Amino acid sequence: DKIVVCYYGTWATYRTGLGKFDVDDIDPFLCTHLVYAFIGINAEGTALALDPELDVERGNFKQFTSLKEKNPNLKTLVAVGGWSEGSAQYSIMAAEPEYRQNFIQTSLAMILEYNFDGLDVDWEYPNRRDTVHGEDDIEQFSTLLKELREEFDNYGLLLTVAVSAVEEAAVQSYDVPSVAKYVDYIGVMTYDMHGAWDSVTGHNAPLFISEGESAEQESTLYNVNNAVQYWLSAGCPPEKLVMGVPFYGRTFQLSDPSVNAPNSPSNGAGLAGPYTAESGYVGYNEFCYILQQESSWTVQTDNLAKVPYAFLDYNWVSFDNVESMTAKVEYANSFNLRGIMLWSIETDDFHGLCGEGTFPLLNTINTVLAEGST
Ligand SMILES: CC(=O)N[C@H]1[C@H](O[C@H]2[C@@H](O)[C@@H](NC(C)=O)[C@H](O[C@H]3[C@H](O)[C@H]4N=C(N(C)C)O[C@H]4[C@@H]3CO)O[C@@H]2CO)O[C@H](CO)[C@@H](O)[C@H]1O
Repeated sequence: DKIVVCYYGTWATYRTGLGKFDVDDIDPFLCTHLVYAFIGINAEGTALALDPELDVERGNFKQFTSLKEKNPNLKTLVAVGGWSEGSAQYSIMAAEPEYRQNFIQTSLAMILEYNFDGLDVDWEYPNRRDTVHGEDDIEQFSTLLKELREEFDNYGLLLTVAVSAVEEAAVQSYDVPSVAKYVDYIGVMTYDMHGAWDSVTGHNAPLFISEGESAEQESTLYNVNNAVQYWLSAGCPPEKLVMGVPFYGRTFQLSDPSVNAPNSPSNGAGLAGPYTAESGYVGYNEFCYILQQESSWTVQTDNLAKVPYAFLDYNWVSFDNVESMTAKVEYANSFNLRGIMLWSIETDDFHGLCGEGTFPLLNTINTVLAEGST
Protein backbone atom coordinates (compact mmCIF):
# COMPACT_ATOMS: atom_id res chain seq x y z
CA ASP A 1 0.00 0.00 0.00
CA LYS A 2 2.88 2.43 0.62
CA ILE A 3 3.96 4.00 -2.67
CA VAL A 4 7.09 5.67 -4.02
CA VAL A 5 6.32 8.23 -6.73
CA CYS A 6 9.45 9.01 -8.78
CA TYR A 7 9.48 12.02 -11.08
CA TYR A 8 11.96 12.05 -13.97
CA GLY A 9 13.03 15.41 -15.37
CA THR A 10 13.47 14.07 -18.89
CA TRP A 11 15.71 16.95 -20.08
CA ALA A 12 18.49 15.38 -17.97
CA THR A 13 19.34 13.30 -21.04
CA TYR A 14 21.11 16.40 -22.41
CA ARG A 15 23.55 16.62 -19.51
CA THR A 16 27.02 15.37 -20.32
CA GLY A 17 29.38 12.86 -18.78
CA LEU A 18 28.52 11.74 -15.27
CA GLY A 19 25.45 14.02 -15.13
CA LYS A 20 23.71 12.47 -18.13
CA PHE A 21 20.62 10.56 -17.02
CA ASP A 22 18.56 8.67 -19.61
CA VAL A 23 15.55 6.38 -19.35
CA ASP A 24 17.87 3.39 -19.07
CA ASP A 25 19.46 4.91 -15.95
CA ILE A 26 16.16 4.42 -14.09
CA ASP A 27 15.90 1.47 -11.73
CA PRO A 28 12.20 0.56 -12.15
CA PHE A 29 12.15 -1.53 -8.96
CA LEU A 30 12.95 1.46 -6.72
CA CYS A 31 9.64 3.16 -7.59
CA THR A 32 6.02 2.08 -7.63
CA HIS A 33 4.99 5.00 -9.84
CA LEU A 34 7.30 6.68 -12.36
CA VAL A 35 6.28 10.03 -13.84
CA TYR A 36 7.53 11.48 -17.15
CA ALA A 37 8.00 15.25 -16.75
CA PHE A 38 6.73 17.15 -18.67
CA ILE A 39 4.17 17.47 -21.42
CA GLY A 40 2.31 20.73 -21.94
CA ILE A 41 -0.82 22.29 -23.43
CA ASN A 42 -1.92 25.21 -25.51
CA ALA A 43 -4.67 27.51 -24.24
CA GLU A 44 -7.22 25.61 -26.37
CA GLY A 45 -6.45 22.46 -24.38
CA THR A 46 -4.36 20.51 -26.89
CA ALA A 47 -1.93 18.27 -25.02
CA LEU A 48 1.47 18.39 -26.64
CA ALA A 49 5.02 17.13 -26.44
CA LEU A 50 7.40 19.81 -25.19
CA ASP A 51 10.47 18.14 -26.75
CA PRO A 52 9.11 16.11 -29.68
CA GLU A 53 12.57 15.24 -31.01
CA LEU A 54 13.25 13.37 -27.76
CA ASP A 55 9.75 12.37 -26.68
CA VAL A 56 8.42 11.23 -30.07
CA GLU A 57 11.09 10.96 -32.79
CA ARG A 58 13.67 9.29 -30.51
CA GLY A 59 10.96 7.21 -28.81
CA ASN A 60 11.53 8.48 -25.28
CA PHE A 61 7.87 8.25 -24.18
CA LYS A 62 7.77 4.60 -25.24
CA GLN A 63 11.19 3.75 -23.80
CA PHE A 64 9.95 5.13 -20.47
CA THR A 65 6.71 3.15 -20.43
CA SER A 66 8.64 0.07 -21.57
CA LEU A 67 10.19 0.00 -18.09
CA LYS A 68 7.08 -2.07 -17.31
CA GLU A 69 8.73 -4.88 -19.28
CA LYS A 70 11.27 -5.13 -16.44
CA ASN A 71 8.89 -4.39 -13.53
CA PRO A 72 5.37 -5.40 -14.61
CA ASN A 73 3.83 -3.90 -11.45
CA LEU A 74 5.23 -0.43 -12.17
CA LYS A 75 2.78 2.35 -13.02
CA THR A 76 4.11 4.91 -15.51
CA LEU A 77 2.35 8.30 -15.68
CA VAL A 78 2.90 11.40 -17.79
CA ALA A 79 2.93 14.78 -16.04
CA VAL A 80 1.43 17.88 -17.66
CA GLY A 81 2.51 21.33 -16.57
CA GLY A 82 5.45 22.17 -14.35
CA TRP A 83 6.96 25.47 -13.26
CA SER A 84 8.17 26.50 -16.72
CA GLU A 85 4.73 25.88 -18.27
CA GLY A 86 3.17 28.72 -16.28
CA SER A 87 -0.48 29.24 -15.44
CA ALA A 88 -2.20 31.30 -18.19
CA GLN A 89 -2.84 28.50 -20.67
CA TYR A 90 -4.20 26.18 -17.94
CA SER A 91 -6.44 28.97 -16.63
CA ILE A 92 -7.85 29.55 -20.13
CA MET A 93 -8.27 25.84 -20.86
CA ALA A 94 -9.94 24.98 -17.56
CA ALA A 95 -12.59 27.72 -17.88
CA GLU A 96 -14.06 26.51 -21.19
CA PRO A 97 -15.97 23.20 -21.47
CA GLU A 98 -14.80 22.80 -25.07
CA TYR A 99 -11.15 23.26 -24.13
CA ARG A 100 -11.45 20.90 -21.16
CA GLN A 101 -12.94 18.26 -23.46
CA ASN A 102 -10.11 18.82 -25.95
CA PHE A 103 -7.57 18.38 -23.16
CA ILE A 104 -9.22 15.19 -21.92
CA GLN A 105 -9.26 13.69 -25.41
CA THR A 106 -5.76 14.77 -26.51
CA SER A 107 -4.11 13.79 -23.22
CA LEU A 108 -5.92 10.45 -23.34
CA ALA A 109 -4.64 9.92 -26.90
CA MET A 110 -1.03 10.45 -25.77
CA ILE A 111 -1.53 8.21 -22.73
CA LEU A 112 -2.91 5.32 -24.80
CA GLU A 113 -0.60 5.65 -27.80
CA TYR A 114 2.55 5.73 -25.66
CA ASN A 115 1.31 3.15 -23.11
CA PHE A 116 1.18 5.39 -20.04
CA ASP A 117 -1.00 4.32 -17.10
CA GLY A 118 -2.41 7.75 -16.29
CA LEU A 119 -1.95 11.49 -16.00
CA ASP A 120 -0.39 13.68 -13.32
CA VAL A 121 -1.58 17.30 -13.37
CA ASP A 122 1.04 19.85 -12.24
CA TRP A 123 -0.59 23.21 -13.02
CA GLU A 124 1.58 25.84 -11.28
CA TYR A 125 -0.78 27.21 -10.18
CA PRO A 126 -4.51 27.92 -10.20
CA ASN A 127 -5.14 31.58 -9.34
CA ARG A 128 -1.42 32.41 -9.24
CA ARG A 129 1.39 33.68 -11.47
CA ASP A 130 0.04 34.56 -14.96
CA THR A 131 -3.47 33.22 -14.27
CA VAL A 132 -6.08 34.71 -16.59
CA HIS A 133 -9.28 34.01 -14.64
CA GLY A 134 -7.99 34.43 -11.09
CA GLU A 135 -10.10 32.91 -8.34
CA ASP A 136 -12.32 31.12 -10.85
CA ASP A 137 -9.35 28.78 -11.43
CA ILE A 138 -10.03 27.18 -8.03
CA GLU A 139 -13.42 25.94 -9.22
CA GLN A 140 -12.31 25.13 -12.75
CA PHE A 141 -9.38 23.02 -11.51
CA SER A 142 -11.80 20.81 -9.58
CA THR A 143 -14.19 20.63 -12.55
CA LEU A 144 -11.29 19.58 -14.78
CA LEU A 145 -10.32 16.79 -12.38
CA LYS A 146 -13.93 15.58 -12.15
CA GLU A 147 -14.22 15.39 -15.94
CA LEU A 148 -10.83 13.69 -16.34
CA ARG A 149 -11.86 11.08 -13.77
CA GLU A 150 -15.17 10.41 -15.53
CA GLU A 151 -13.40 9.70 -18.82
CA PHE A 152 -10.37 7.90 -17.40
CA ASP A 153 -12.58 5.42 -15.52
CA ASN A 154 -13.62 3.96 -18.89
CA TYR A 155 -9.99 2.85 -19.33
CA GLY A 156 -8.81 2.12 -15.78
CA LEU A 157 -6.32 5.00 -15.91
CA LEU A 158 -4.80 6.82 -12.95
CA LEU A 159 -5.29 10.53 -12.26
CA THR A 160 -2.96 12.31 -9.83
CA VAL A 161 -1.96 15.87 -9.00
CA ALA A 162 1.07 17.70 -7.67
CA VAL A 163 0.16 20.63 -5.41
CA SER A 164 1.76 23.48 -3.52
CA ALA A 165 2.44 22.61 0.09
CA VAL A 166 1.98 25.27 2.76
CA GLU A 167 -1.41 26.63 3.78
CA GLU A 168 -0.82 30.17 2.52
CA ALA A 169 -0.07 28.79 -0.94
CA ALA A 170 -2.71 26.04 -0.96
CA VAL A 171 -5.63 28.31 -0.03
CA GLN A 172 -4.93 30.43 -3.11
CA SER A 173 -5.33 27.51 -5.52
CA TYR A 174 -7.36 24.56 -4.23
CA ASP A 175 -10.54 23.33 -2.70
CA VAL A 176 -8.95 20.36 -0.93
CA PRO A 177 -11.95 17.99 -0.60
CA SER A 178 -12.94 18.31 -4.26
CA VAL A 179 -9.34 17.85 -5.42
CA ALA A 180 -8.87 14.75 -3.26
CA LYS A 181 -12.22 13.26 -4.33
CA TYR A 182 -11.26 12.68 -7.98
CA VAL A 183 -7.59 11.72 -7.74
CA ASP A 184 -5.84 8.49 -6.86
CA TYR A 185 -3.47 10.54 -4.70
CA ILE A 186 -2.16 14.05 -4.10
CA GLY A 187 1.58 14.62 -4.36
CA VAL A 188 2.24 17.49 -1.94
CA MET A 189 5.35 19.41 -3.02
CA THR A 190 6.88 19.71 0.46
CA TYR A 191 10.06 21.46 -0.70
CA ASP A 192 11.05 24.83 -2.17
CA MET A 193 10.05 26.12 1.26
CA HIS A 194 12.93 28.60 1.04
CA GLY A 195 15.37 29.45 -1.69
CA ALA A 196 17.58 32.11 -3.22
CA TRP A 197 14.54 34.36 -3.80
CA ASP A 198 14.41 34.94 -0.02
CA SER A 199 16.24 37.71 1.81
CA VAL A 200 17.93 35.22 4.18
CA THR A 201 19.22 31.66 3.95
CA GLY A 202 16.68 28.96 4.69
CA HIS A 203 16.05 25.28 4.24
CA ASN A 204 14.61 23.80 1.08
CA ALA A 205 12.60 21.26 3.08
CA PRO A 206 12.81 21.79 6.86
CA LEU A 207 10.67 19.30 8.75
CA PHE A 208 9.89 21.62 11.69
CA ILE A 209 10.88 25.11 12.89
CA SER A 210 14.36 26.19 11.73
CA GLU A 211 17.24 27.92 13.48
CA GLY A 212 16.66 31.67 13.51
CA GLU A 213 12.85 31.51 13.29
CA SER A 214 10.41 32.76 15.90
CA ALA A 215 8.15 30.24 17.63
CA GLU A 216 5.35 32.80 17.75
CA GLN A 217 2.76 31.87 15.10
CA GLU A 218 4.74 28.69 14.50
CA SER A 219 1.90 27.30 12.37
CA THR A 220 2.56 29.98 9.72
CA LEU A 221 6.15 28.91 9.03
CA TYR A 222 7.03 27.19 5.76
CA ASN A 223 7.94 23.64 6.78
CA VAL A 224 6.99 20.07 5.92
CA ASN A 225 5.08 19.39 9.14
CA ASN A 226 2.91 22.50 8.77
CA ALA A 227 2.12 21.62 5.14
CA VAL A 228 1.27 17.97 5.81
CA GLN A 229 -0.90 18.87 8.79
CA TYR A 230 -2.67 21.53 6.71
CA TRP A 231 -3.55 19.06 3.94
CA LEU A 232 -4.74 16.45 6.45
CA SER A 233 -6.81 19.02 8.34
CA ALA A 234 -8.35 20.40 5.13
CA GLY A 235 -9.74 17.05 4.01
CA CYS A 236 -7.05 15.05 2.23
CA PRO A 237 -7.25 11.53 3.68
CA PRO A 238 -3.87 10.09 4.71
CA GLU A 239 -4.27 7.30 2.15
CA LYS A 240 -4.24 9.97 -0.59
CA LEU A 241 -1.46 12.20 0.80
CA VAL A 242 1.93 11.44 -0.75
CA MET A 243 4.67 13.53 0.84
CA GLY A 244 7.20 15.15 -1.46
CA VAL A 245 10.94 15.12 -0.80
CA PRO A 246 13.72 16.82 -2.77
CA PHE A 247 16.76 15.18 -4.38
CA TYR A 248 18.30 18.63 -4.88
CA GLY A 249 19.41 21.51 -2.69
CA ARG A 250 19.27 25.28 -2.99
CA THR A 251 22.24 27.64 -2.90
CA PHE A 252 22.83 31.16 -1.62
CA GLN A 253 25.49 33.88 -1.54
CA LEU A 254 25.81 35.06 2.06
CA SER A 255 25.78 38.78 2.76
CA ASP A 256 28.52 38.23 5.38
CA PRO A 257 30.37 34.87 5.40
CA SER A 258 30.87 35.08 9.18
CA VAL A 259 27.07 34.99 9.66
CA ASN A 260 26.27 31.55 8.27
CA ALA A 261 23.41 30.07 10.29
CA PRO A 262 20.04 29.40 8.68
CA ASN A 263 18.10 32.68 8.43
CA SER A 264 21.24 34.73 7.80
CA PRO A 265 21.12 37.62 5.31
CA SER A 266 21.72 36.55 1.71
CA ASN A 267 22.64 38.55 -1.40
CA GLY A 268 21.08 36.16 -3.92
CA ALA A 269 21.63 32.82 -5.60
CA GLY A 270 24.78 30.83 -4.95
CA LEU A 271 26.72 28.16 -6.77
CA ALA A 272 25.51 25.96 -9.61
CA GLY A 273 26.15 22.29 -10.17
CA PRO A 274 28.46 21.38 -13.06
CA TYR A 275 25.65 19.51 -14.88
CA THR A 276 22.43 21.22 -13.79
CA ALA A 277 24.21 24.54 -14.47
CA GLU A 278 21.77 26.95 -12.78
CA SER A 279 22.85 29.28 -9.98
CA GLY A 280 20.63 28.75 -6.95
CA TYR A 281 20.18 24.98 -6.99
CA VAL A 282 22.31 21.85 -7.07
CA GLY A 283 21.51 18.17 -7.43
CA TYR A 284 22.31 15.83 -4.56
CA ASN A 285 24.61 13.91 -6.93
CA GLU A 286 26.51 17.13 -7.62
CA PHE A 287 26.65 18.39 -4.06
CA CYS A 288 27.57 15.14 -2.32
CA TYR A 289 30.49 14.92 -4.74
CA ILE A 290 31.50 18.54 -4.07
CA LEU A 291 31.48 17.86 -0.31
CA GLN A 292 33.47 14.65 -0.75
CA GLN A 293 36.13 16.39 -2.87
CA GLU A 294 36.52 19.71 -0.98
CA SER A 295 37.28 19.31 2.73
CA SER A 296 36.98 23.05 3.47
CA TRP A 297 33.16 22.97 3.50
CA THR A 298 31.53 22.99 6.93
CA VAL A 299 28.48 20.72 7.16
CA GLN A 300 26.12 21.25 10.08
CA THR A 301 22.81 19.77 11.14
CA ASP A 302 19.94 22.08 12.02
CA ASN A 303 18.63 20.00 14.92
CA LEU A 304 15.37 21.95 15.02
CA ALA A 305 14.52 21.45 11.33
CA LYS A 306 16.21 18.00 11.03
CA VAL A 307 18.14 18.90 7.85
CA PRO A 308 21.76 19.58 6.96
CA TYR A 309 23.30 22.68 5.49
CA ALA A 310 26.80 23.56 4.37
CA PHE A 311 28.88 26.69 3.99
CA LEU A 312 32.24 27.73 2.57
CA ASP A 313 33.05 31.44 2.57
CA TYR A 314 30.22 33.12 0.63
CA ASN A 315 28.50 29.81 -0.24
CA TRP A 316 25.59 28.56 1.85
CA VAL A 317 23.73 25.45 0.68
CA SER A 318 20.60 23.75 1.99
CA PHE A 319 20.34 20.10 0.98
CA ASP A 320 18.98 16.72 2.03
CA ASN A 321 21.07 13.60 2.70
CA VAL A 322 20.47 10.01 3.81
CA GLU A 323 20.00 11.06 7.44
CA SER A 324 17.50 13.83 6.71
CA MET A 325 15.67 11.64 4.19
CA THR A 326 15.36 9.02 6.94
CA ALA A 327 13.79 11.60 9.27
CA LYS A 328 11.36 12.64 6.53
CA VAL A 329 10.19 9.09 5.82
CA GLU A 330 9.89 8.33 9.54
CA TYR A 331 7.65 11.40 9.81
CA ALA A 332 5.51 10.15 6.92
CA ASN A 333 5.26 6.71 8.55
CA SER A 334 4.21 8.29 11.86
CA PHE A 335 1.21 9.94 10.17
CA ASN A 336 0.31 6.88 8.06
CA LEU A 337 0.80 8.82 4.85
CA ARG A 338 0.28 6.98 1.57
CA GLY A 339 3.93 7.27 0.61
CA ILE A 340 6.77 9.42 -0.64
CA MET A 341 7.05 11.48 -3.82
CA LEU A 342 10.44 12.68 -5.05
CA TRP A 343 11.64 15.45 -7.32
CA SER A 344 13.57 14.01 -9.01
CA ILE A 345 15.32 10.72 -9.71
CA GLU A 346 18.03 12.08 -12.02
CA THR A 347 19.84 13.90 -9.17
CA ASP A 348 20.13 11.05 -6.73
CA ASP A 349 23.70 9.76 -6.59
CA PHE A 350 22.71 7.33 -9.31
CA HIS A 351 26.32 6.36 -10.09
CA GLY A 352 27.19 5.84 -6.40
CA LEU A 353 30.13 8.23 -6.60
CA CYS A 354 29.63 9.43 -3.01
CA GLY A 355 30.30 6.09 -1.31
CA GLU A 356 26.85 5.10 -0.02
CA GLY A 357 25.89 2.86 -2.94
CA THR A 358 23.95 3.78 -6.04
CA PHE A 359 20.69 5.68 -5.53
CA PRO A 360 21.32 6.31 -1.80
CA LEU A 361 18.39 8.68 -1.34
CA LEU A 362 15.95 6.45 -3.22
CA ASN A 363 17.15 3.29 -1.48
CA THR A 364 16.74 5.09 1.85
CA ILE A 365 13.11 5.91 1.01
CA ASN A 366 12.36 2.31 0.05
CA THR A 367 14.12 0.90 3.13
CA VAL A 368 12.44 3.17 5.66
CA LEU A 369 8.99 2.62 4.12
CA ALA A 370 9.48 -1.15 4.16
CA GLU A 371 10.76 -1.18 7.75
CA GLY A 372 7.91 1.01 9.02
CA SER A 373 10.14 3.00 11.39
CA THR A 374 8.25 5.90 12.95
C1 LIG B 1 11.43 21.77 -19.47
C2 LIG B 1 12.21 22.95 -18.85
O1 LIG B 1 11.67 24.03 -18.69
N1 LIG B 1 13.63 22.76 -18.44
C3 LIG B 1 14.39 23.88 -17.83
C4 LIG B 1 14.41 23.64 -16.33
O2 LIG B 1 13.17 23.88 -15.81
C5 LIG B 1 12.86 22.98 -14.73
C6 LIG B 1 13.65 23.28 -13.48
O3 LIG B 1 13.45 24.67 -13.06
C7 LIG B 1 13.22 22.41 -12.36
N2 LIG B 1 13.85 22.81 -11.05
C8 LIG B 1 14.60 21.79 -10.29
C9 LIG B 1 15.20 22.21 -8.95
O4 LIG B 1 14.74 20.70 -10.73
C10 LIG B 1 11.72 22.51 -12.09
O5 LIG B 1 11.36 21.55 -11.15
C11 LIG B 1 10.13 21.82 -10.50
C12 LIG B 1 8.84 21.31 -11.27
O6 LIG B 1 8.46 22.14 -12.36
C13 LIG B 1 7.80 21.28 -10.26
N3 LIG B 1 6.93 20.32 -10.42
C14 LIG B 1 7.18 19.31 -9.47
N4 LIG B 1 6.42 18.06 -9.36
C15 LIG B 1 6.77 17.08 -8.29
C16 LIG B 1 5.33 17.77 -10.30
O7 LIG B 1 8.19 19.59 -8.61
C17 LIG B 1 8.57 20.95 -8.92
C18 LIG B 1 10.07 20.99 -9.30
C19 LIG B 1 10.97 21.53 -8.13
O8 LIG B 1 10.61 22.87 -7.88
O9 LIG B 1 11.02 22.19 -13.36
C20 LIG B 1 11.37 23.11 -14.44
C21 LIG B 1 10.50 22.77 -15.61
O10 LIG B 1 9.17 23.02 -15.23
O11 LIG B 1 15.30 24.63 -15.66
C22 LIG B 1 16.68 24.57 -16.20
C23 LIG B 1 17.39 25.62 -15.42
O12 LIG B 1 16.77 25.62 -14.13
C24 LIG B 1 16.71 24.82 -17.71
O13 LIG B 1 18.04 24.54 -18.17
C25 LIG B 1 15.79 23.87 -18.40
O14 LIG B 1 16.33 22.55 -18.15
